[PDB]
Amino acid sequence: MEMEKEFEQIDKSGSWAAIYQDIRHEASDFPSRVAKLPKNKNRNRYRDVSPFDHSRIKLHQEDNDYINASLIKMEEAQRSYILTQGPLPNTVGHFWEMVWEQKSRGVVMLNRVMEKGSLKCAQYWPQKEEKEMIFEDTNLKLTLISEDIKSYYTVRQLELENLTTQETREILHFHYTTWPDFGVPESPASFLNFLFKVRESGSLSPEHGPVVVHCSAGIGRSGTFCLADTCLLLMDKRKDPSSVDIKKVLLEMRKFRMGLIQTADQLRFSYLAVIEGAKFIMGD
Ligand SMILES: CO[C@H]1CN(CCO)S(=O)(=O)c2ccccc21
Repeated sequence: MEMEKEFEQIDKSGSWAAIYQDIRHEASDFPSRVAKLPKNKNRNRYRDVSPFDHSRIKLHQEDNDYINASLIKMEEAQRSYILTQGPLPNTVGHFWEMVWEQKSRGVVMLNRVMEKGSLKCAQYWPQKEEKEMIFEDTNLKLTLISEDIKSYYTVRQLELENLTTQETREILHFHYTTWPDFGVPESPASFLNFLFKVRESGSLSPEHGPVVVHCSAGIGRSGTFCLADTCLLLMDKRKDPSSVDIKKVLLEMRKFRMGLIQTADQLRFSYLAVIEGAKFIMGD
């Protein structure tokens, strides 16, 4: 069923809450035993958001390999994503260790450091060229190279150095700065513009490690970004664009991380973004 007609049918019937609860009921439940070990309590931002054991990213160290991060792998679309929480004061070094070890080119940030008057993640990148950051626990150095501030997002060029080997890499930081403190954006135009800028950079392409995507918990806004990207790529690759079922794609993604799409409003916004984005994919 063409999703645009499914959309108008749910909107006229006002059944978004009902569709959303159906997804919550059918979603996968896998063990998260490593996340719940007492040694890992200060590595989790939220007690109720954990990576499944089967899909968690492992740090390359014998001490403690744990980070709150999941690998979402899609075969047909040919895309992989790492979804993670906003880093904590004691996990900023683990965060950059993961980017290094997984060979990521891009970091996608969908939150502000402060929202609703509370801290939603650590200040984990340098704000001035001449004031670099050193992460002594993981032996990494991070330098701000350049910053491009636009109305709806900022793009930063960062240099990450492995102090152990003196290898360096360029990391691109894509920061969506205008998601509202409450609800979802009224139009998906600025979110789709941002998605297309990440795509254009090479950050989502198979010659690199998976993109790292985060918000505060790494399930809500983060879920919306990967769901929209994958659905638009499937509409491109297939003979029948209309064959794409956004609810079935979301359930596939929830096999790899719990809780993706946190509200019925986030589900409606994801539909809007895919419907409006398809009017480019199909030749405009
Ligand atoms: C029917 O489900 C298919 C197609 N997908 C939905 C698009 O209609 S999927 O790409 O999310 C996917 C992912 C893993 C396994 C199977 C599937």
